[PDB]
Amino acid sequence: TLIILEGPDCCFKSTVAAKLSKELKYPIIKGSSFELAKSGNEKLFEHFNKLADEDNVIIDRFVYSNLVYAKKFKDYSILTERQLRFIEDKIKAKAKVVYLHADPSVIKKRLRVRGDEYIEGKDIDSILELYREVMSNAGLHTYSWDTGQWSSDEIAKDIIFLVELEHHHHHH
Amino acid sequence: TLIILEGPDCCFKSTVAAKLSKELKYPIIKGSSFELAKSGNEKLFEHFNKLADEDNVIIDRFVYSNLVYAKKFKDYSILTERQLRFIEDKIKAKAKVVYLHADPSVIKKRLRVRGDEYIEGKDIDSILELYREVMSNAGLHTYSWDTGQWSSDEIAKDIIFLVELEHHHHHH
Repeated sequence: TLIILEGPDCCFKSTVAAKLSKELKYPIIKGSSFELAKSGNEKLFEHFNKLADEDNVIIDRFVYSNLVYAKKFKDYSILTERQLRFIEDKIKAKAKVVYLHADPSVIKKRLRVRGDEYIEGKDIDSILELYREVMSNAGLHTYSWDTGQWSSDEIAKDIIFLVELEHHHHHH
Repeated sequence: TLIILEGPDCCFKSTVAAKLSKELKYPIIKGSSFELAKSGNEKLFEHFNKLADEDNVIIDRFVYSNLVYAKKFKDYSILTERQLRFIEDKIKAKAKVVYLHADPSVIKKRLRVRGDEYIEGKDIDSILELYREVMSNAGLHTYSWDTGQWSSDEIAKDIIFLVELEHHHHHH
């Protein structure tokens, strides 16, 4: 199974990743490539394509993340709808898209707790509004957990159970 | 005296500001305006112009900061060279431009210590390379402190001494 993790900062994405790795015994890879997302759309698509072949691993931020942070940074490539559906097709059978989020208020609170200085104050709202926009236009099925209601542990357990239950799952 | 603080995160800018305020009895104002830096160049210029009138205060990030973060975020206005020199002219006599920075390696280390997930890994290099680029093209005189060599306390003392010494300072 190719577990994909998406969502904004301060949602324990890295923690949940660690737990899933230790448990499911899957390596961890960071999809998002600020460097490559600048160079060009081609080398960017190639990149995500290489990852689309891997399996039995966890990807911390994939195409969906790029389809979000691209609408924020200058000189930042984005995948075309055709390129997306292409990648989703190659992973449709081995993919578990995970979206970890939290309320805007909660995220700013965690951000303040961490000590940010550039902390906009509303840009988060947009990021969140943007994420659920991208997830809504996904070709694959998506799973989301509110990191404000469930702990990093309870979440990893849910996913762990699904993954091990895939043997009975037929993607059609 | 108008104290203007510029530089990247993780350089104790907010801490140096707190001390300067407690001592010099100057209120603190955050220059940068994400909201207004998006709206438009006009309302943005009107913003800094309004701040260029205040005195005996500390501004956490001002025009120089905008002249940096603008080359990074989409839909982000920037001040024109004429608009900058205009503002620098209005403050040339009452301004102390402070630049707090640190080595790229040190900043990433502090970033890691804080727990960032979007932490590029080289974008900082650009930000720093960009800042010293802007500071170099400044109309006012600038003062910079390496937050990697001097403590937040020693820095605030240096500035505090300068400010109180302005009575003897003639800007020409």
